[PDB]
Amino acid sequence: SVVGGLGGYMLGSAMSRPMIHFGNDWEDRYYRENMYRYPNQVYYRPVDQYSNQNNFVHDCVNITIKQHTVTTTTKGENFTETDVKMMERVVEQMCVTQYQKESQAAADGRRSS
Repeated sequence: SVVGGLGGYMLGSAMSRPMIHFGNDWEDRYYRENMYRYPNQVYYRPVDQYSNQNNFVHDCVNITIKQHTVTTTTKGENFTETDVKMMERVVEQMCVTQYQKESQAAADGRRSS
């Protein structure tokens, strides 16, 4: 068992829903129709072995957007580029906070910070 079949990733716990405003008329309703479908939790690898938060977020969004995209079509969840491009944001806003929770016992000290 490795968080669902990953290269040594882990899973925190259920996050908040962000407030994403694409400025649109369809995207706002799109977002409001899948706000609870979207992955309330995000996968990550340990910030200890990162450089910046950037790469961490790159792959913490991306690995969520592979895992939650494949392992959810069991319920018929069929996230196209349209849902994926929302997840890129949704999971980013969550993942920023995620690093602020995992860095705590990892890179909270050891970022000279």
